[PDB]
Amino acid sequence: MENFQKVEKIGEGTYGVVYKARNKLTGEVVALKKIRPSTAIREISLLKELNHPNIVKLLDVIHTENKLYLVFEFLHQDLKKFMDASALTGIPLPLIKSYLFQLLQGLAFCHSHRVLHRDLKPQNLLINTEGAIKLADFGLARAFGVPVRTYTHEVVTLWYRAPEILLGCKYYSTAVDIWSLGCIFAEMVTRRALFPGDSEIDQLFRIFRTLGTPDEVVWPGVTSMPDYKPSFPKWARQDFSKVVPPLDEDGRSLLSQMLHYDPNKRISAKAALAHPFFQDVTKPVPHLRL
Ligand SMILES: CCCC(=O)Nc1n[nH]c2cc(Cl)c(-c3ccccc3)cc12
Repeated sequence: MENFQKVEKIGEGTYGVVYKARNKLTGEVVALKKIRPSTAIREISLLKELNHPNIVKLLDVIHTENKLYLVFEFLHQDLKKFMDASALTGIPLPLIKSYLFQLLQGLAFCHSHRVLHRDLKPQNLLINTEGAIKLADFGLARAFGVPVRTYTHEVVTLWYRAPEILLGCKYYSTAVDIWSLGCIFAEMVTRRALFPGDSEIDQLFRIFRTLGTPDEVVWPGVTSMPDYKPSFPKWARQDFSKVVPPLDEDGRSLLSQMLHYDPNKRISAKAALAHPFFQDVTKPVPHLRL
């Protein structure tokens, strides 16, 4: 775009190239996303009004010479990079708590306007020096469905996918985002991915090896689902003290409610914020190197 001066290529998205740019009129540093129907245009235009402190601001939507440009607020780092830098020491519990609290606040706002992300991962989670965390790419999965591969042919991660999506459920609810956040929560505490599957079936069998193979008792309607097979191996449920040590009981209780099989019984973002785990939340600042 003409009104912007590119500074450098800052990454590869699901849909297109992400650049760090500067506006020639305002002088403001921005994140410029470039992609490549009329309904997809309407969907993204509505997101310019989904404003909250824990959601990455969609500053503008530009459709020119038959290509999509998305102007976002700039944040210096993502959670994936922070987790790798903090891998040998771990992220301190007060910081893990604050990030989850703030993420749950972002989700609660969006789910109240009937908007879901559908593809949460540490990569699309952005952090700053003031101790804040924000959700990036929110609502883009409704506009264009999640592909198998990115524009660069890179494999789209299955690690954070909810079990209802993997079983062939056509009508996804907001409970899908609560699952992904729960998986990210466990990863922050553990310093290792919860379910790092490398195929849809590997992902599904990894969930089952830990949480137990679901049945009509725990999940009413699971056996009637599109991709469910009665030939599925029957694994028993693992404890939880083995799943996320050395995390306390309040943390184990909250994670358990976020990882429930039945989407209807899985805790909402609003209810999670009322959990006694957040009794002593604070807002600490991390030691960011930029
Ligand atoms: C992680 C440090 C560089 C970076 O991505 N900065 C961002 N600033 N604002 C952004 C807004 C967005 Cl939307 C995405 C971004 C994140 C995931 C996938 C595609 C794009 C990234 C940034």
